[PDB]
Amino acid sequence: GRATKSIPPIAFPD
Repeated sequence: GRATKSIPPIAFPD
């Protein structure tokens, strides 16, 4: 459930 708004937006199922 972790997503970065910083480029690149990487997302983790967390």
